[PDB]
Amino acid sequence: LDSKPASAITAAKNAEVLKNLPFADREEFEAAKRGLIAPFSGQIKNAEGQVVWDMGAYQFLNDKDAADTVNPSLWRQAQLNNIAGLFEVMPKLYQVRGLDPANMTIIEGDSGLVLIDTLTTAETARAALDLYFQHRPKKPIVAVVYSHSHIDHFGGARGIIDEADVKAGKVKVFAPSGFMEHAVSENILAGTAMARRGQYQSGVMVPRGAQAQVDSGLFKTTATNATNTLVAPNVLIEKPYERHTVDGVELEFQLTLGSEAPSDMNIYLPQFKVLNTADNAPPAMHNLLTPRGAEVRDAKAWAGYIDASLEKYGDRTDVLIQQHNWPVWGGDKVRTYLADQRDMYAFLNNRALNLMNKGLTLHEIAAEVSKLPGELDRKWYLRSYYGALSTNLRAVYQRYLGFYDGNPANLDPFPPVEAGKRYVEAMGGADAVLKQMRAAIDKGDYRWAVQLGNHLVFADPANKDARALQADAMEQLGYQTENALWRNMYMTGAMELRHGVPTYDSRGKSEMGRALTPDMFFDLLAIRLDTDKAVGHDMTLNWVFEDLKQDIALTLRNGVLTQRVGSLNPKADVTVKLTKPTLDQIAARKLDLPTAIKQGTVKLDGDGKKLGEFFGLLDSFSPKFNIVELE
Amino acid sequence: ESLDSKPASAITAAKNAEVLKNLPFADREEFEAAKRGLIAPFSGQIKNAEGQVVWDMGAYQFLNDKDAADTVNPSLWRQAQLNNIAGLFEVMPKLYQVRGLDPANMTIIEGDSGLVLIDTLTTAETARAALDLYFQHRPKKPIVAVVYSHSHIDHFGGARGIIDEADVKAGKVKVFAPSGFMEHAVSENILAGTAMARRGQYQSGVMVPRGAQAQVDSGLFKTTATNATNTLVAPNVLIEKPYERHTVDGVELEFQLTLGSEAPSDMNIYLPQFKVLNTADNAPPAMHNLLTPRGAEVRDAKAWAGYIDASLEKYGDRTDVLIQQHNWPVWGGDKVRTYLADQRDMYAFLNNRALNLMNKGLTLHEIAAEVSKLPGELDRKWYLRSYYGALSTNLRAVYQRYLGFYDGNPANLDPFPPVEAGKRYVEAMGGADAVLKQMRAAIDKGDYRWAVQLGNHLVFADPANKDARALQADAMEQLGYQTENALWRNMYMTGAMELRHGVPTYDSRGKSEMGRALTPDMFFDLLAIRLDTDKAVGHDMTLNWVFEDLKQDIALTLRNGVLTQRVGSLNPKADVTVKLTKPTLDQIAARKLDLPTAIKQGTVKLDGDGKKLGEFFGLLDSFSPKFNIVE
Ligand SMILES: [Zn+2]
Ligand SMILES: [Zn+2]
Ligand SMILES: [Zn+2]
Ligand SMILES: [Zn+2]
Repeated sequence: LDSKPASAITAAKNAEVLKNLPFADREEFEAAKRGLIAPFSGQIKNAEGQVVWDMGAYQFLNDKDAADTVNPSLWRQAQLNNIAGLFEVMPKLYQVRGLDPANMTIIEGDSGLVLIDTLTTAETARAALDLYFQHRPKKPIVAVVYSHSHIDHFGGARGIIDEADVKAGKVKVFAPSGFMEHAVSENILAGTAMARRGQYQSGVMVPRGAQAQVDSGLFKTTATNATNTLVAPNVLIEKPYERHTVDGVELEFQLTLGSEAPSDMNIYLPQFKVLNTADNAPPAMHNLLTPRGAEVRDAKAWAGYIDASLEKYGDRTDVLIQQHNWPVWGGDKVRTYLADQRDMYAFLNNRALNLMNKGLTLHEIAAEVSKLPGELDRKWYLRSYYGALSTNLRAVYQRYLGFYDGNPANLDPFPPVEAGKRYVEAMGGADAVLKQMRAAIDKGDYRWAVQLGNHLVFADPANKDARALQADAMEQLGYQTENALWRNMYMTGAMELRHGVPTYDSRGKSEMGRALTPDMFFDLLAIRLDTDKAVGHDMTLNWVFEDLKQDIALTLRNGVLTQRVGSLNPKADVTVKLTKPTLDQIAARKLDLPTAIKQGTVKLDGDGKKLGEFFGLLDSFSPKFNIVELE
Repeated sequence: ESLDSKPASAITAAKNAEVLKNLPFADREEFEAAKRGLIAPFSGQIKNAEGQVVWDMGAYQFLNDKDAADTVNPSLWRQAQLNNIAGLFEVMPKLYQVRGLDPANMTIIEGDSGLVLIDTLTTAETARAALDLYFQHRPKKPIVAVVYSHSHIDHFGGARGIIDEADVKAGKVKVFAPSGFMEHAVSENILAGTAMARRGQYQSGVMVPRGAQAQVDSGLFKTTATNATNTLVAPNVLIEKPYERHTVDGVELEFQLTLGSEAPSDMNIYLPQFKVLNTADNAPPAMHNLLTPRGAEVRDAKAWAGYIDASLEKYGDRTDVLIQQHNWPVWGGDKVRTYLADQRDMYAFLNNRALNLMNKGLTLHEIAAEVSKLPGELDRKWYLRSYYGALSTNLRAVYQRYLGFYDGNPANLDPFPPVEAGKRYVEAMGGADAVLKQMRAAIDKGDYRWAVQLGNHLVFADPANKDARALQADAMEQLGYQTENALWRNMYMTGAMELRHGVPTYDSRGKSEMGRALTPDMFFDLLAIRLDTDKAVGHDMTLNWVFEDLKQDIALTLRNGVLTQRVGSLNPKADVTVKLTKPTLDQIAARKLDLPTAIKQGTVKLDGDGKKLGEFFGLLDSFSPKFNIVE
């Protein structure tokens, strides 16, 4: 069950990467170290004193070369991602990088500060701003820009600003069209599955070191034991291009909806001749299908938004900045970078669509492609460190055709545990599959080894020999892969196969749900509702929010909850009069239902018994289910 | 080893007879609702200009006033029988419907002077035949207005067979359509086309004969129209508001936009004068697809349920008979209200139950195995059965839509392609003969599902094994005899045929002039897909295109074997400039007119390096929609 070292094959495969890849090009090291005002190599702690962010854990990477247990290209990116701290881009324009998965852009301006993004957590947002104030003059925050609907960009808002100031208009908070709908839907409805699957993407439960967690492509790792916030925006960007001025700072926003995020945009600074591309063009291939789980992205639209940014800003930009990683300097280097980025995404879309039309299936296309075309294979900033070329090609297939390959044999597949049992039987039995698994590792075919091991582990997760072997093979795949996310996944996989899921959650301190409208909260309840127990409990529940002047009519039929915003059922079984702050207290589980009834904060008309009944049919989700085993 | 269509096995016949009990059959409400209003039946053929059969109802005679064969699921046979009720039908005086003369229905509203039509069927020949049958029983009048319910070919396809675009452009004929119709009618139906068209052959069962041992029904219709012409006549008046009231020829029409549900450009049509509601394809008497088997982008079940519910609230109390553009009407306010609420609940369940199980850690296939039935009273409704859409497929689809093809388990991070996996598995299972003995055991046992999984591995490892092919075809055929789903029956059957024989020679979209309506940008996106990256590498160039008749300039760029474009732009340093018109571009696209022939003619004038155009066109691949699916 111990962490096995590099096999003969693995070590040879990694040494091969040393040649046939740049390494002699240090342009990225130059671009990352440039502008460094104050480094960061320490820890960021929570209120309870627990570690949130630790850079000191990645010391093994500093000014050294790759171990046999880590792909050299991954090591290169790992080393770059270690360049943390406060950085000047231009006078009045700074950036805090490496104090969180994302970056915070700090624009000076007339009276206060204009911020682009608020990091992932309140503790990191606060620490980034603390490091900035230690070297720059202390001023308030007049404006905030949410580049897009991702938690690493809005998550730390409440740690540095107040909702009260936003609602009053004292602080101007900009966001692209459809932000609220997306910030809450992609991150909470599908939330608990996303948050647990995201643990494989992060490698958070995996220790740091050359035999374990080393990097996450666009950052080191995810923030631990911290608080995630959601402060509703003030001003929404609805036009394809919108110019705005705040505190003597000119901002041109370019809507990039549906590319890296559903609600997304770029921010050009005409006064500074700098372009900020959010996460639309980072120095690694991005995902078209994120491993934590999400809606597929449109590579065609992504390439078109990069190109539209090249045409509109390319001739007007001296330095390109991002919300992940280092800036690219000089108009010519920015123009090459943009065109390469554009080309990479159009290739993913166009080549896949080409091969689909030739009759190739998702996996067939992943095997056929293997490399980016022409000069795209020699660029460090186009490598498969975050997104994967195989995954992305499969994703374009999913997006245009779907999971189903067209072959009727794959029309109704068997679930993991069921397929695993019949395959193990077909393969000769548990011992036979184990001998075959051992042969595959000896050969160095760890890819085939993991396919056998998955069938056995699901057929019987008790087979401790099958588990240890599949973990050993996965570990070797982790030692081999250039992809940081693939490394974090295989590693999280190998650990849990050997041991299991412990006792932890970072989204536990996260009060994301407080920002939610009744309709958003009821959509959560329609998802939380347990169809099996809810069957035969049909009812209608009117809800009236006096503070909101909003009426909502719920209906529970056939164990399915549906709602009508702005309506009231005339023959409703129960009527629930309350306020949003009281609903929030019951949602946060601070205030109890009968406690609220007695208090007077929840007044009921009709069959009052039906509310408690309804709440008794609501499941609770734990984000610690089995992934490599059997829930 | 035999290649003939095997009859029902002992197990299959027993499994089908079991469906007789545990499913209604004693409820004939649908037979009453289909036979009601029958003015004139239709049981004959509709022919093309060349005299070839387009639509044949006489082929489904084996279904009429008889009970199910052992070789067809009794529920599927029930729907098959209903879909045989073809002809002209009165709904109310001045309100008729032509059903069964095409995959879709045509609603004929009388009115003051002429006729107001809702939809124009799939083909010009069917549109003409429907209108012919109507005029044989009703007074001969012009067509004053046409309504396109949504952007699907079975709804606009036959417009040019009964109306003239000259009359539309003049405003003599009012043609209504929901917001974004043109963009969608042309984009979703002409893009990733060749893969879609070939995969659609499995969905259709067009190459499969008719009969109790082969093709019987297509859920929402009998089959697709053959050897016919598909048309596109641009709409006059666009519905842009969520609800729009319009009056034409003394006919009141209230339109409700249902954008993004069953179709991207979609709507319902209420008839305030008649107290009738027309739901297009938004709520048919079968489960619809969230992911169509021919391949497409996933649909939003949440939005779909919301539009059904909005139609229930707005029209439910004002509607006596609900009509549709596929299948029979539902009569009586109470039966319509129950139908709508069941439909709404079915879609919300798909979305909500899947999201529930995803958050509990269940994977796409695990959720398909756990669900099995719709909740409460939804399992006892004939109109909610899996005849078109499938409950398993749709649950898997909701997983794909919110999370994607990848289950989170790293063992499935990089799966082996079909032929590669098949070889390794067959080897692991003992070899070709061993897998064949195991396959034979699975059929004898009646586990045809497991049999097809083994057979797929063998057929892909060696498609020469004629015994493996015949066996997998035999097991698929039994799955087809067993399935309630009409599309699954068409697929397994197409599968069994090609495994035994192979792919023939045919095309119905050959008489269809749909691709003529393509804008230059749409045509260039096709070229970016047709471009062969491998040969195009090292042929970097820029090509300006100018369309005098369109007053539109488009700037192409070929870099690293990737083609990108900018609509409304012109590259100042372009290698070549191509001045032409859309009708001339169309001629070169249709391959009727040649490139140097056009240059000499004067129809294509060139500036700069004229050599680069011919060079560019030489790098373009050609796709054939007759690739192997099961091989
Ligand atoms: Zn992002
Ligand atoms: Zn980010
Ligand atoms: Zn349709
Ligand atoms: Zn239709």
